[PDB]
Amino acid sequence: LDNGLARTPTMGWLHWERFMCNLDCQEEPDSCISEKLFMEMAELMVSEGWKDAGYEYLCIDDCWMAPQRDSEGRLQADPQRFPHGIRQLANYVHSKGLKLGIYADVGNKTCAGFPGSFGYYDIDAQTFADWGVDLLKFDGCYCDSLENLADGYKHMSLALNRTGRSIVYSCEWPLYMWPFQKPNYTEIRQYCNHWRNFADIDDSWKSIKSILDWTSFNQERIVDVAGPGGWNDPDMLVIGNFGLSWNQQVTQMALWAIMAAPLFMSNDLRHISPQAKALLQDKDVIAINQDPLGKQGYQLRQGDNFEVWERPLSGLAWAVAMINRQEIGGPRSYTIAVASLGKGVACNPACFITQLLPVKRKLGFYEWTSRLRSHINPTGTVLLQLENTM
Amino acid sequence: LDNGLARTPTMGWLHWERFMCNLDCQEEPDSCISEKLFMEMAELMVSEGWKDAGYEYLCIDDCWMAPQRDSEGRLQADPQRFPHGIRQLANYVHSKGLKLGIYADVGNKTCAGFPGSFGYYDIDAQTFADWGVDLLKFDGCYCDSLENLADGYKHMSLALNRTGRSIVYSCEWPLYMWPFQKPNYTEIRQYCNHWRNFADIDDSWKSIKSILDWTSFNQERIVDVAGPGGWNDPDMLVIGNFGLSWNQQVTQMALWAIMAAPLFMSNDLRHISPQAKALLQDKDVIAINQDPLGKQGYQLRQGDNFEVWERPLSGLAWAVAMINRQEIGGPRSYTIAVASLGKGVACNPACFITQLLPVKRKLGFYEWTSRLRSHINPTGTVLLQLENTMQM
Ligand SMILES: *[C@@H]1O[C@H](CO)[C@@H](O[C@@H]2O[C@H](CO)[C@@H](O[C@@H]3O[C@H](CO)[C@@H](O)[C@H](O[C@H]4O[C@H](CO)[C@@H](O)[C@H](O)[C@@H]4O)[C@@H]3O)[C@H](O)[C@H]2NC(C)=O)[C@H](O)[C@H]1NC(C)=O
Ligand SMILES: *[C@@H]1O[C@H](CO)[C@@H](O[C@@H]2O[C@H](CO)[C@@H](O[C@@H]3O[C@H](CO)[C@@H](O)[C@H](O[C@H]4O[C@H](CO)[C@@H](O)[C@H](O)[C@@H]4O)[C@@H]3O)[C@H](O)[C@H]2NC(C)=O)[C@H](O)[C@H]1NC(C)=O
Ligand SMILES: *[C@@H]1O[C@H](CO)[C@@H](O[C@@H]2O[C@H](CO)[C@@H](O)[C@H](O)[C@H]2NC(C)=O)[C@H](O)[C@H]1NC(C)=O
Ligand SMILES: *[C@@H]1O[C@H](CO)[C@@H](O)[C@H](O)[C@H]1NC(C)=O
Ligand SMILES: *[C@@H]1O[C@H](CO)[C@@H](O)[C@H](O)[C@H]1NC(C)=O
Ligand SMILES: OC[C@H]1N[C@H](CO)[C@@H](O)[C@H]1O
Ligand SMILES: OC[C@H]1N[C@H](CO)[C@@H](O)[C@H]1O
Repeated sequence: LDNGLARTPTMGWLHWERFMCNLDCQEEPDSCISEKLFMEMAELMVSEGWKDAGYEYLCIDDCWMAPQRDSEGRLQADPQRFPHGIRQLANYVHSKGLKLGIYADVGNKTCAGFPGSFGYYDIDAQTFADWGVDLLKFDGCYCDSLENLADGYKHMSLALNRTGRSIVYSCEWPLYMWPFQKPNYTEIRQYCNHWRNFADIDDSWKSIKSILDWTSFNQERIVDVAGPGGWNDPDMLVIGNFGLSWNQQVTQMALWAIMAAPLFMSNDLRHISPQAKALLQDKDVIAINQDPLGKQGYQLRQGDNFEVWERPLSGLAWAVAMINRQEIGGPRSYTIAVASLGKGVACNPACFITQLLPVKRKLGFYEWTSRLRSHINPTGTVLLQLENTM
Repeated sequence: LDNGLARTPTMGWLHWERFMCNLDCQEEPDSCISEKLFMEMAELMVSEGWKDAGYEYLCIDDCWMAPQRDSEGRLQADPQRFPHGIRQLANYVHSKGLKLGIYADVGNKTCAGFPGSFGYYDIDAQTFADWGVDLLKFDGCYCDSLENLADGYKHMSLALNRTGRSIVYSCEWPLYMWPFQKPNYTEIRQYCNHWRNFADIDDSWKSIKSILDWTSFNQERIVDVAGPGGWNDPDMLVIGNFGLSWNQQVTQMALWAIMAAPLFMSNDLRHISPQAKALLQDKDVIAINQDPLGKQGYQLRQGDNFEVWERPLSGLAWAVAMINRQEIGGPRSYTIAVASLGKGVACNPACFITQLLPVKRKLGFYEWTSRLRSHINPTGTVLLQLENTMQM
């Protein structure tokens, strides 16, 4: 989408994975989907260094709406859970130097059963712009035809443009097309700043593996369309929650950097460990994810329960990730000729290699003839940056 | 097995899950199966508080043997990896106040392909006894006949008895029966101090879920057989390795306590986080696992991606574990009538409830009519101890 936005992958916080559709504000006031929850996350994004690291978009997912539209046919936030309304929340978020994302659905209802946007695309876009919304996640539930799906996503894209406000447009179009016909990613990229490809993430290593394996399987089709203005979205970061070991969290951070994925945390910023916070705020890894060149990495090799991924970066540098997919035993040794990396150019005549994950360590100079040897933890990843000696 | 051993579940360290059959001592010296690895592990078991916590048996798994037996037809240790031999390793282990377990197979070869014990049961039992072996793990590979499996396990049991040395006998008999017929656990308990029931564990939450779900599903068959001298073995503890989140590690520790499982760590004691060490050395949870009553717990309840397990303890106390199996979202609320726990006995007329996992905190007095309210993390477990009391 050529709207001047998402020139690097969007970074921020989205409530869905950790908070879901919790409407019980009476019994769970601190975890229900409410204006107070978002104010708390905004305050912590400022005070705990998240904004400084690049996490800029504070996004509402499903279950913010009132059960029905108002007398004017416009969407409204829930009167009890969002008493001051979305425009007022957007004012607060902006006063912290942050941006607000909101959620809507192309069909007749949202996935949770709240008002859909079919029939109201222009009214809904103008409402969002009037509210000061900075990003829209547009879901695909309750949509009876592929044609309505396509028409709705394109129509909403254009209506957002017509409002005159800069609004990141996050689509789920491919995900809902895929079971029925193969998406045309050139078209989707014309209309979307990033697009969900695969099933929802959850708090599990199984989910991470299946997202990586799907991206791996379809990379011929999706890698080259990604670039400034339009990204593949493998769904939220779940670092900081409950289901991933430290090494599985490292694998997610490293591979979301390799994949030039949007970095949407879905966690509880009020209760997050120092390790998880340091990983999500890792400056070198975010710099890889945010590389201005914007070329999505890809899987180079797969075999012996090992995976090698690499990503070309700005100025003749490369990122390389090595995954140990064996879920038994100990740190397993992997060696690869450095001449096989970076299309044979990364380390010709030589390169300086810095390991970034799981710990930062300079490895030294590698000649074009060298072999790189590493020990990779089960379900973990070693992330390296290669700088050509020039 | 009525040999006076394993009156509580055996506690120790077993190399298989973390170290497997790594024979490459040139390229992988720190992880190959060698006498130095076990000597170092023994020293760390002493110095790092593992022995004090109850972990007593330092156990070798597969891939310690030489490719064939010696001229006297006796098993021999690998010359390169175990140059000083099993007796000196046992002397070292004993000199640290620990006990040494070793491995063998009922069939013609071990699962890794080293000499089997069929034909040498008495010779091998005497070899182990002469070496100072204190525990035997007896695998079931390369024995495709049920009669040979059964007779071999019974035979090795009697041969160990004949040596006159106290040797914990750890069997895999039930696991290897399953392809053909359902085990007779009364007979297995007759011959074994503990017995592997289900497929090998690995470093994953999937593996733990599958062990728990199989145990739950089959609990009618196996729970009542367990008791002093003979235990169900759901396989090794993998806390301290790479595949489990903190909450999944808590779930394994808690539920191995509920199940009266042998506690065999399989990790690298040289590289283990303070958290994992504190969990594996948790004195209250180990005390539950080692409860002298020795009655295995069971799944009480299941539903809405929740599980409730409980275990009866000595002196009218109970352990209660609540598992959240929903792998999305945040901590989920669970409430239960305190009268539904512990067969209605735990909190009659009252009980004092102490949370032990994920953190230790006293919850207070709950009368028989009370409700217990808890919040459980995704894939995590809340472990509670209920002490029967007449006090308020
Ligand atoms: C509605 O849709 C229209 C058409 O798709 C869209 O207009 C496009 O806007 C983008 C960005 O605002 C334009 O891209 C810019 O083109 C100008 C040409 O003068 C360049 O100078 C810009 O360069 C930027 O980036 C440079 C490095 O690449 C930097 O030097 C600097 O940061 C510049 O800002 C940039 O390439 C694009 O040309 C137009 N296209 C058309 C047909 O007008 C509009 O933004 C959409 N409106 C909304 C509200 O979404
Ligand atoms: C070879 O096999 C035989 C049996 O096949 C085995 O001897 C048996 O097991 C134990 C040996 O320790 C004996 O059990 C003891 O019996 C006396 C009877 O008065 C009891 O006082 C003992 O009780 C104490 O220890 C128990 C722990 O086991 C506690 O439950 C109790 O509270 C006491 O502390 C104990 O029950 C059993 O009688 C024999 N049975 C026979 C001989 O028929 C022998 O040990 C095996 N040898 C080797 C080397 O394994
Ligand atoms: C996928 O969609 C794109 C855009 O909708 C198609 O590309 C356009 O094709 C028309 C001719 O049909 C050209 O006039 C345009 O210049 C093309 N646009 C771009 C950006 O290349 C493309 O043909 C579609 N692919 C398939 C296989 O249907
Ligand atoms: C919404 O419902 C109406 C009537 O039931 C139907 O005509 C329309 O196609 C639906 N829209 C979508 C996107 O499914
Ligand atoms: C199981 O084995 C024991 C010991 O031989 C025997 O007493 C019992 O009858 C057996 N059970 C069945 C069902 O055969
Ligand atoms: O109802 C909201 C949910 N619907 C999407 C389906 O992919 C999820 O990401 C989340 O937004
Ligand atoms: O070869 C060694 C393996 N044999 C058993 C099969 O279940 C495993 O526990 C491990 O001991």
